[PDB]
Amino acid sequence: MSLFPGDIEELARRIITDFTPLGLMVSTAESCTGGLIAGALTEIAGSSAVVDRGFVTYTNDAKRDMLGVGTETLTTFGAVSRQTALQMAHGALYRSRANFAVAVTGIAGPGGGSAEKPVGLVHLATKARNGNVLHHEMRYGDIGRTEIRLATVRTALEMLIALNQ
Amino acid sequence: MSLFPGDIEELARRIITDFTPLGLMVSTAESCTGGLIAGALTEIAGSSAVVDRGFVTYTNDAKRDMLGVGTETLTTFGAVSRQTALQMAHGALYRSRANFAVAVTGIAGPGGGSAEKPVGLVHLATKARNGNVLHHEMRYGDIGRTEIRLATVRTALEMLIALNQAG
Ligand SMILES: [Cl-]
Ligand SMILES: [Cl-]
Repeated sequence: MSLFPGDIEELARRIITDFTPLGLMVSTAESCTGGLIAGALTEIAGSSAVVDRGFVTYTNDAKRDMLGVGTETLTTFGAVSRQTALQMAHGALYRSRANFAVAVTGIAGPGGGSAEKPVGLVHLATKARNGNVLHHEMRYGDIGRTEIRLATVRTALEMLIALNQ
Repeated sequence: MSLFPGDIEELARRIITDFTPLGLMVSTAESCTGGLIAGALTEIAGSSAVVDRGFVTYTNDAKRDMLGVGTETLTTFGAVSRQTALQMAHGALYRSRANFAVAVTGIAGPGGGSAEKPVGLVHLATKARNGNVLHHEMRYGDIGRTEIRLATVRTALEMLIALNQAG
């Protein structure tokens, strides 16, 4: 039984396989994927060596409380912004024992879209203790709630791999 | 598009459907399922009304920091125990705005099994603000890592429903 599609499962595999000999651990912070990024990473046998913790923070209160996202960041730029994603990744990294953190915030739909922030808009950020930061703004389109969530999982994993090189 | 087994999706849908008019929210604390319980609940449109937050406490450090599980519970009873499950549920509840928390700690395998704590052993606990707690020890068997994880998600969702019925 494999829950995730093969690209996601392979990317998760590569991360566990790569990170273990390097002694590297990961933390996740999720606000649209609902735990699926941690879920995908932990599908892999041996993932206990690598996965530290995950923060599932749909609510803006949870983003502030669990990850230290600023109240004014949220009120000025919204939950779904570059600024929020960066602060989420910073919080997930420093509030964990991980070497790398990836954070995502987006609109999976069907609800919650607008001209300015459409369904499928997702901001992703990854940060390393060495200081390296990567951010991408993705606009997946109105392609379905599960579809956007899985698209986001794949991008998050790709970013962890990239960060590591 | 489906991601989880139909019956798991049905259970998640029941929780979102029931809890919304009741104004109730849930938090999850996950070791062995790695976020799939929150994942399953948030497959449902409208789940944002109900799902407050989730803790994936894959390590013992995480159980301690995020949930306040005691070092004393962990070295005496183990990460996989009724006691750890109860403390996780309590921690997830009172470190959130939820009405109910569900916590799971188990051995998905393939590794880590022993006679006393075999692969497929999972402790689940749900707690409500009024103090009501439910706990189940499951022994799903050595049936595969994804299989045990999904079996755990199912039971976790069943228990949230039961805990609500009892309130
Ligand atoms: Cl493992
Ligand atoms: Cl929703």
